[PDB]
Amino acid sequence: RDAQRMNILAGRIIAETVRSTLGPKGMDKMLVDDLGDVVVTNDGVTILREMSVEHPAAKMLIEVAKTQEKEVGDGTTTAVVVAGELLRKAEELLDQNVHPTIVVKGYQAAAQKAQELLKTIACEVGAQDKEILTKIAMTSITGKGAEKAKEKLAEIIVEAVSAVVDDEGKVDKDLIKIEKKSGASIDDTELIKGVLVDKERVSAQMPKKVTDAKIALLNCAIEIKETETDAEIRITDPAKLMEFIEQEEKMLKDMVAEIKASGANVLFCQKGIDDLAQHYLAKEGIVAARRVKKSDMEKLAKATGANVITNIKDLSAQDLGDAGLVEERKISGDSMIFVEECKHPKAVTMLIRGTTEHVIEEVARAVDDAVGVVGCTIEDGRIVSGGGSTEVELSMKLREYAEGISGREQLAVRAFADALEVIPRTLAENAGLDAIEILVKVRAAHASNGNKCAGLNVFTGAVEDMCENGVVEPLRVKTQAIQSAAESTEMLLRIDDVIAAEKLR
Repeated sequence: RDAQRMNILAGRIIAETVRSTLGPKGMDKMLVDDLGDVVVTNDGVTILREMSVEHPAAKMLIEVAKTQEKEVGDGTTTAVVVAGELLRKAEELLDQNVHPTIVVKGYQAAAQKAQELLKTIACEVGAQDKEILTKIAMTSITGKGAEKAKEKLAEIIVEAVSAVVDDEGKVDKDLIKIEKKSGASIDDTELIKGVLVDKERVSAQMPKKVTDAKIALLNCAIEIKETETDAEIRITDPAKLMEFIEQEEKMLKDMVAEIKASGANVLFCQKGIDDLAQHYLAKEGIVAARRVKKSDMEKLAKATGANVITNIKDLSAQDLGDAGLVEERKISGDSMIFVEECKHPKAVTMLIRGTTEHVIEEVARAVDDAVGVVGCTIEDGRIVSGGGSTEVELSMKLREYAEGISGREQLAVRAFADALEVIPRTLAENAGLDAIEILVKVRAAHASNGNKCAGLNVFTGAVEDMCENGVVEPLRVKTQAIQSAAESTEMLLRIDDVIAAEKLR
């Protein structure tokens, strides 16, 4: 057989698994492999990476899906769930002797037509009105499941992205670091100007507070030095045992002398430190940490101005860093080092605590997406009321435009319009209310001169004003998802040649 239907049907099976996960209180499945590791997550990207595929034509949809994950993060499920509807409606078109080429031309024309529509519906907002940045945050956090400490978590994120606003009006997501650590509860979240180092000093005799501390970036294991060649040192006489081991320690004082004379105050070693070396740095009063992974040496260098140094026998003052305060307090038992710079805080760090390891993990995945969804708005300054209301408005005006196009092309244009009403349908069944009935009332609000912010509320269950409640999203999550759906639908309608090759490289 031609096996042409097996391609369009292969993608629908993958959409049903994710269609049920779309929504605030949407359930999830668990397709664990033959290993035994059980795990559940309310995210469409976590299942695709683990879900297996049997046919080779079920991979292009996963590759394109990962593109939006590294740009906005949220909104990938809305593109794969809607694409499956175009394939289902396409089956009805093939019955009427319609070639796929005529269907592809309708999506490309309808997709581009929806671009200019979203630009006119989007309103303008300010670049500093904090009141506008508060509603956009909770709109995405409440959907993930965090009805405990949301009124305060949104204020810790909006204040962090607003402080890292460069002169060109841009925001970066790498400068914001996250650290997970179980503690008292989630309310312990607090904003910090500097960066934290989850380590404890090896001596409580260090200065409690120091102003204008010069960072000394170290990149050498503070241990006994040995020749690279195969040649050990045999000790025998009771007198020769205090030379080969003592002379090596004298080099540390000579090394610290050059570092101390340059105005140094602290130090951070990438590797561990010898047990005997911890006694001299304590009795003499020298601040220094042990084991600093590469992930930390980078942020601590560019932030404080320090540069990477390979040779320690020439650490001049120009190579040292710069900071404002270096305090190390104890909380919840363990302690942490602080490295702030009030002169020019070019980076920030937000610590998160929790009671169980599962809580700190879920909340850690939302802080990285919340800073991205709001970053695009600060740079663009345009938002559109979401809540399943943007697609409802397109299903009313696009129908009138179909009358202009004549011939056998208007069939494909209308097929794309009636396929967008599936998003609010899933939200209806998730709340336990009928869909075909409520869809008759939602259209009454958008009759003609009615408001353009009417949407369904899963909480109350009645049509209300989505603008006053706090349901709003940017304009890039919609145009990108709709554009990605049309760009991926052609991969199933244009393909046809499927020869069983061998060793194609």
